[PDB]
Amino acid sequence: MKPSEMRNLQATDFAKEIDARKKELMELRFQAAAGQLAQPHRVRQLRREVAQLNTVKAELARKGEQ
RNA sequence: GGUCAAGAUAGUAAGGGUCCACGGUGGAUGCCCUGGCGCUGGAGCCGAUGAAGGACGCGAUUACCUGCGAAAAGCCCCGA
Ligand SMILES: [Mg+2]
Ligand SMILES: [Mg+2]
Ligand SMILES: [Mg+2]
Repeated sequence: MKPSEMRNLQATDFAKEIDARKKELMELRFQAAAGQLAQPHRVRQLRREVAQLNTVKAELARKGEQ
């Protein structure tokens, strides 16, 4: 999900979570410019997930520092 | 009526002229507003927490614009 699946997980996972999200994003690219990339959405969605992840580790790391 | 004689005037337009009909060119005029212009009133500073203003980037296809900043036409929270 968007709220309930990120803040339950710890950041040492986030680093390599980011990492794998990237990796798939990259292979996706290679596909795209190789053709055909029949599911363009998946790209932007992975973007969305990434932005989520970082927003999360950020707000969190700074709210645990209270 | 044919010949000859004397004398007179017609029509053709290569082209042009005036008018008429019919288009072409051009974009005046009328209408319209998606843009202005002034007056009244309101509001009036930004920035070392990086300003105004940019450069390069972010798109399934992206040259211009717009939005954005490698979390990149967007990301989290609340409210309509
Ligand atoms: Mg002639
Ligand atoms: Mg631009
Ligand atoms: Mg909302």
